[PDB]
This record gives sequence, structure tokens and C-alpha cells, in this order.
Amino acid sequence: ADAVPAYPFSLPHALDLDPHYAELRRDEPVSRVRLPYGEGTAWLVTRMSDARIVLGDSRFSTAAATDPATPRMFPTPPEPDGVLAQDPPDHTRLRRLVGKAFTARRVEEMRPRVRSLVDSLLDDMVAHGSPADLVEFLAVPFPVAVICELLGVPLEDRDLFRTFSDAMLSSTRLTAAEIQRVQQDFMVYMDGLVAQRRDAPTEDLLGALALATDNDDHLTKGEIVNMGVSLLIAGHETSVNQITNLVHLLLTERKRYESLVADPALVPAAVEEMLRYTPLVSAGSFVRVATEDVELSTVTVRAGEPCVVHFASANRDEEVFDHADELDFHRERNPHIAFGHGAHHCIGAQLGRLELQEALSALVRRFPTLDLAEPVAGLKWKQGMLIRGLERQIVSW
Ligand code: HEM
Ligand SMILES: CC[C@H]1OC(=O)[C@H](C)[C@@H](O)[C@H](C)[C@@H](O)[C@@H](C)C[C@@H](C)C(=O)[C@H](C)[C@@H](O)[C@H]1C
Repeated sequence: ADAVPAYPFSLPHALDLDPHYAELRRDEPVSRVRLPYGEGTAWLVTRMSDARIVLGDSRFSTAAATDPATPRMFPTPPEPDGVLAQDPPDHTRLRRLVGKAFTARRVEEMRPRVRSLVDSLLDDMVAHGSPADLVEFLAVPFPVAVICELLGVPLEDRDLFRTFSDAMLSSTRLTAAEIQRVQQDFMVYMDGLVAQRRDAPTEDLLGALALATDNDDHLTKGEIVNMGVSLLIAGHETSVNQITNLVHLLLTERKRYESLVADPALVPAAVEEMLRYTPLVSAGSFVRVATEDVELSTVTVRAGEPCVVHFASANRDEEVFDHADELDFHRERNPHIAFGHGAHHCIGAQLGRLELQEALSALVRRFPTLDLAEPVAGLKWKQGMLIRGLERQIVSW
């Protein structure tokens, strides 16, 4: 009786927002759409208080989304293993157990060694000389290296992590027969690595999860193994591409970068803005299913109905933010769900931020003359992709 528009509404341009989300926020915050895969229609959530419910409220099952027939933004139906597709109370336990060690305090204390890692990379680049591809020298290498340091991986065998990481991306460049073998090899190493943490303690994250005080809650061996793998992947692509995404915004209006060469203390406040202002997820939600009827403004979604939150839209909610379409490094408040919200609120959110602030602070500190040496018009944005990012980024300092 009506279109049942397909979502994604359009192929994305750069880090632009389809001008439709804006119209929906006024004309229809919660509307039916058709996701590219699965079966039936679903609810595109476009505003914050609504997204906060769909991501917040216990009456929405992600583990339900595992049904091949349930809508989704990607082709291969998610395995029910994934922590993302984990309902409580089991998920709630994973988060409690992992969250006890992945404290914000562990991440802020990593900083000094994360500063020391961006430097080795910004050396390699200055060795190459200007102009240089910021993807190659910084963004690709920096995150994987950071995670290795989180897991306390010895320097040798970090190439495995890099080999396994790149074997999981969308453009893997490797066949199904290869993906199988690298998986085994990596998992077995991780197996032995967790064993070493149990037998002989360390102080890295795995180490803290591996310890077990006798009379109280701790994780199994296979859980600890898998959490590490889960963190590794979930913080790779997002951070690789989020780095180029903030540099890209920083130079395209170069008035921005110079805002931070002027007052470096803005780097953290900046990083938050750019998280809120960047469609790192082009068309968004992992689907959520109402296990009971749930009431949003303007639409009450019924038990059994799948939903999709668009993060970056909520992040531009005209009530929540002012001049949400304009990048302001001096907002008093920044309630962005760029890290998601509620149960599945990004684990690595604090680490994510550490990484960004360290990449930008270093860039400002080492290259106040940083400039995009590629013409903007030439820029190679990644195509047909789930997470937005640049293929390439020649910069000149
Ligand atoms: C700029 C960096 C990052 C961004 C923007 C980001 C964003 C997100 C978002 C939006 C979600 C929620 C997805 C949903 O509920 O549909 C999420 C989940 C997650 N992220 Fe990240 N992330 C980042 C970095 C990382 C890092 C560094 C790690 C690990 C070291 C990580 C691990 C995870 C995990 C495990 C989840 C699932 C948590 C759960 O379901 O309980 N992420 N991330
Ligand atoms: C539909 C958009 C989502 O895509 C997906 O979940 C993909 C199917 C997953 O394979 C992605 C790529 C994961 O492997 C992780 C790298 C990131 C994941 C944990 C996120 O947090 C991320 C925000 C994610 O929800 C969105 C990209």
C-alpha cells in the first residue's frame, strides 16, 4: 500500500549523511524500511531517546537477530556465538567479568606506551618523508599494535595478530581455504597464551582475566580466549577507519587542525565531537527484536518486530544537540551513541578514545604543518562497505 523503502536509502558519499535521516527526525522518527538482507520489514530508529530505548531496554533481543530470516544490514547471518548477539543473563555476566579488568584505569595507564607507539610509526613515516600515506604509516598499523599491548603479546608473533586481523576484514584478499587455517593457528596460540597467564600471571588484560580467586566469579579458559579474539576484531576496522575519518575532517576544514595546534587540550573534546559527527557505520544497527511490545514516541513496536538504530542520525538530533550538522569543538556536553549504548555499549570505548587522542595529539605535536596533500576530489573512499573509511590518505607536513 506504500513503498516500504529499502534501507540503506542511498550509496554513501564520503562522511556525508543522506539528507533523508533529517526529514525522518521531523516527519517520522520511527519508520518501516527494508534491510538489504533477511526477511520482512523493520523499524529504522533515527532519534536519540528512541535509540536509547532500542539499545537500552531489556525487552529487545539481539540473540534473536541470529535467525537467518530476521532482517540485517549484512549478507551472512551473524553466528549466535558473537558477544554482540548475546542476550542476558549470560552476556550480562561476560560484561561483568571482562569489565572488571578492562577498567578505564587500565586504559589511561596504557597511555604512555601508546604515546610511544604512535611515535615509532610517525618516525617510520618521516623516514619515508613527505608526502606520505596516513593509512599505510599510522592508521592500519597503530590499532593492531595497541590491542597487542592490551593483550600483552610479546613483540615477536605480533605479525600473527596482524595476519589474523587482516584475514577478518571485508576485503580480506584471501580464500575460504586460507581463512580456515589461519583461524586455527591463531586460536591455538591464544589457547597456549591463556594457559601461560593461568600458570604464570602477567599484568596485561588477559592476565587479569586469567587470575581466579577461589571463592568468587571468574571466566573460563575458552571464554578468555574468545574475549581476546572478540576484542581484537571489534576494535580493528572501527579504529583503523575512524582515525582517517578524524584526520580527514581535521584537514578538509583545516581551520579545525589549527584549532588544536593552537590549544592541544582540545584533542579529547575534539575526539568526542568527531565520534559524534562521523558516520563510521554507514547504515547502522545490528538488529534488535522486541521480545515484548515496547513503546517509543510515535510508534510502539510489537513483540517479534526487528529494529535498526542509525547511530550517526541520533548523534545529529536537533533537540539533543545544537547545530548538530556543524562541527563544534567546544560543546559543554556530548551524549553521542557513537560507541552504541546500554548492554552492548562498546567494550573498547575507553581504549578507542585513548587511540584517537594519541593519534591526534601526536599529529599536532609532531606535525603542526600537517596537510592533506591529495586533492579532496581525488579521495578514494571505500566502496560498498559497512564501516566508512578512506582507502588512502596522502598527507604533507
Ligand atoms: C573508534 C573506535 C570504536 C568505535 C567507534 C566502536 C563502536 C562500537 C559500537 C557502536 C558498538 C555497539 C554495536 C551495537 O550495539 O550494535 C561497539 C561494540 C563493541 N566494540 Fe567497539 N568501537 C570502537 C573500538 C573498539 C575497540 C578498541 C574494541 C576492543 C578492544 C571494541 C570492542 C567492541 C566490542 C567487544 C563490542 C561488543 C560489546 C557487547 O556487545 O557487549 N571496540 N563498538
Ligand atoms: C551493520 C553494522 C555493524 O556491522 C557488523 O556488526 C558486522 C556484521 C560485523 O562483522 C563487524 C564488522 C564486526 O566484526 C566488528 C569489526 C565491529 C562490530 C563489533 C561493531 O561494533 C560495529 C559497530 C557493528 O555493529 C557494525 C559495523
